[PDB]
Amino acid sequence: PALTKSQTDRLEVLLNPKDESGKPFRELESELLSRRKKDLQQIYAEERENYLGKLEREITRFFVDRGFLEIKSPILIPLEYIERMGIDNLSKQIFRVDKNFCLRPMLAPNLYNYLRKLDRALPDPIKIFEIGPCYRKESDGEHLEEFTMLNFCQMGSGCTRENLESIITDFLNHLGIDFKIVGDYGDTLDVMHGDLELSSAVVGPIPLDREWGIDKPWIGAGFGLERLLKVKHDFKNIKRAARSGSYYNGISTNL
Amino acid sequence: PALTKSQTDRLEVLLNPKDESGKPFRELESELLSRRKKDLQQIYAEERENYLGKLEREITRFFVDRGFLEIKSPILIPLEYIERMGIDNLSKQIFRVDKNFCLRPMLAPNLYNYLRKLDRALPDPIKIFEIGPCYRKESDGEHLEEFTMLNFCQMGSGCTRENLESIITDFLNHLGIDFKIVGDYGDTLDVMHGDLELSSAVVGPIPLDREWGIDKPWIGAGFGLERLLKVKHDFKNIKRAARSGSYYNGISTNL
Ligand SMILES: CCCOC(=O)NCCCC[C@H](N)C(=O)OP(=O)(O)OC[C@H]1O[C@@H](n2cnc3c(N)ncnc32)[C@H](O)[C@@H]1O
Ligand SMILES: CCCOC(=O)NCCCC[C@H](N)C(=O)OP(=O)(O)OC[C@H]1O[C@@H](n2cnc3c(N)ncnc32)[C@H](O)[C@@H]1O
Repeated sequence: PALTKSQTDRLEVLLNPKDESGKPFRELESELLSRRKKDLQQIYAEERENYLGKLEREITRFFVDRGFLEIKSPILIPLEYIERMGIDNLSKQIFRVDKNFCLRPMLAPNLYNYLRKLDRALPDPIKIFEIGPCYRKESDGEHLEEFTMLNFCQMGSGCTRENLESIITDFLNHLGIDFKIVGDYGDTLDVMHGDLELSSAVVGPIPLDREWGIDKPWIGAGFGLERLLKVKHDFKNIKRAARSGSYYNGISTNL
Repeated sequence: PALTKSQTDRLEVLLNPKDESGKPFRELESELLSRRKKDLQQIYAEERENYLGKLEREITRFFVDRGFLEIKSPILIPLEYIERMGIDNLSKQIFRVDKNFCLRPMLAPNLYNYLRKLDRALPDPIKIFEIGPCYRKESDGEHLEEFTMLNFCQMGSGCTRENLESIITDFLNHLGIDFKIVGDYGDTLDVMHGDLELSSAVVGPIPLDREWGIDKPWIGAGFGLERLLKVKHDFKNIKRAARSGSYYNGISTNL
């Protein structure tokens, strides 16, 4: 009669945010399975684009159109970059590779490097952004160990908290994601969606800048793409938005 | 009078495939520096798109339009997948992470998984592709340790060597890359550009398939994006096309 907790989990896996007691487990499952196969069939026949890849392309067009240079830097970076970011023995939340490298847990390091180098060639202000894989050993989850970050930044003139909030606002209203900016330069703003942190943004300059050869004011923000997708598609668990073999655009692939 | 080998290397770094003795090093360098800054300035003012990111988007549109489903799977995969690919103690060319994972050296594993799972929901034939970071400890270089692979595959009907060659041909003529297919099912074709291997393609089925729960015929090919860019932009060294802090669209960032 009553579904076991295990059966309920199984059905939840097959449940979509938009689906709407009695009937036995096998029938409820057979029903959801047919719906999910049809969903996949519709995607394969029409769209064919992956949510994460498509979001990245949409975000890229948004920043490129607003004057930001598109950066693609290494994912495997020197461990020294992590120390240089002020993270000495969070240090174990780092995925290490070999003796001197690791999987970037964030984008700041390579972006700092580009800001410094580009300043010798580009007119002020320097505007850049990167979208790509970042890695952090996790606990909760909202928390993926493998995720995708969008980090944009501007250095030089126009680097005010007001301009930063304006970019964030246009960006999220563009994506159709509800949010609230919270704070109270050297400032740190938290872009929230309910209790979920969408982004921790900062208005420089900050003491860390010196360690990277940066001496100008700057503004920047980092957003996790899977979180945006989770909020956007009303996914209950963020793993439905992650690179995975278990879900395709939020649809279970275990059919 | 004569440039030292070190000065020549420096100038080569600043040299673009399209630039065309006497003058002293400092003057030759100052000349190249101004040109490179202008190049970067033109990119920042107009395009703003990264070569690698832009190629990925172009390849994606190409396969999506031809009926292939866009896949974004994990970059950090179980070490077991490598053994399962038939690579037992090349095994040390693998970047290991923690005790049970590694950085994917290729895309086949996750694509095999998707072919198996999608077959339970999608009509024949199943066509999918992925574009993303792959990692392999290297020696030569043509050889990056961090690169980007495009792997597409079709399973079920239509999986002939002829159809495979046709896709490869349309793809490369589309990108404007000269090539030659060489070979002699269970077939392996090498797509060459002069002496450079652009892709090692295969016509299944192959014995390995069974280990992945795949029992249908299939065709597939893997192309390294940095190599395509290298050939396309006539870069002398492939590192000019890689994710890097040292080059931006083939232009030195050490100005
Ligand atoms: C000049 C250049 C230097 O720029 C900076 O130094 N800082 C720019 C300000 C941007 C913040 C920085 N990129 C950052 O990493 O903030 P934080 O680490 O708290 O993470 C920001 C966002 O990444 C996402 N995120 C994090 N970990 C996860 C996870 N495990 N799963 C899913 N989503 C996640 C989430 O959106 C989180 O709010
Ligand atoms: C059903 C699914 C299973 O599909 C398959 O099992 N096989 C599909 C056939 C595709 C070949 C496979 N993806 C592969 O990896 O072939 P191979 O490892 O020789 O590499 C293919 C290409 O990757 C590129 N590549 C490699 N290593 C580098 C490097 N270090 N720097 C730069 N470029 C590089 C280069 O283009 C090379 O030819």
